[PDB]
Amino acid sequence: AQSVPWGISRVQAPAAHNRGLTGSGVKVAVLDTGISTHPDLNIRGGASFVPGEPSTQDGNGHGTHVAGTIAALNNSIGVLGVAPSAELYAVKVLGASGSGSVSSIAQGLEWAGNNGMHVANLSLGSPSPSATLEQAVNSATSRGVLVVAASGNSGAGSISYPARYANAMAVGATDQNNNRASFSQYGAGLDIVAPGVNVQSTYPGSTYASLNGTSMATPHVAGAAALVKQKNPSWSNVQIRNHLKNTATSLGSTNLYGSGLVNAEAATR
Ligand SMILES: [Ca+2]
Ligand SMILES: [Ca+2]
Repeated sequence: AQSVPWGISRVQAPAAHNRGLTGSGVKVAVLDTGISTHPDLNIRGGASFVPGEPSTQDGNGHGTHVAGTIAALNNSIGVLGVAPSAELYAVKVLGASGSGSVSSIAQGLEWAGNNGMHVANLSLGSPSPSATLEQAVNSATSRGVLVVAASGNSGAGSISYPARYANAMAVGATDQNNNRASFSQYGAGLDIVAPGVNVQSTYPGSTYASLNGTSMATPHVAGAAALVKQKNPSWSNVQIRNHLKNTATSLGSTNLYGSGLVNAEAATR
């Protein structure tokens, strides 16, 4: 039987699914540790920019988990993604150890802007600014890709890079009570928040795992952008970003929660 992770229900993805919006035709690049084939995922392609890791198979589990939150298939097993029909591209920019260089991440961005991706999910970040990454974020943006990035897990009142760059949409993590997770970075530049605690998703070995992190929050917004894009095919990245924010459920202070909790039902009405 298929289970609906709590976060999926929380962002109200099933209401959009019920209206016929599943992310069909939207190409979503997952810039991460790769994505492993799995019974509950459909991977359309990708490339690897990690030296020594030429395949787009995930040696860590992180990218596979993230990819399941965005598009785990709607069928009778496993879990269910926010946009179960989005077309997932594995753009491996992080090694199996979970970290990667600015160069790898910048090359994955350029790939996503070059190969017509609509949304790029960056469930990664560092405290360190990088002009090279800013330039790649900007370039992908100018090519129509909506870059969505994790705010970071330091707990601090400022946001990690690249989420701190203007053109990256910054996503914080909430818990089951709709409270900012204690690890969730916040502050200037935070756009919105989404479920980031006890998030069950796909894991290599045709299994499922529950993880915590702004890394898990990010993909619920990347999947919600694919629903909006399906609904409004002519909107650009900026229009989508702004609509997800204008329709989020406000939770209080924008400094702590950005615009609030992403809401896929509100955003696709
Ligand atoms: Ca499933
Ligand atoms: Ca930003």
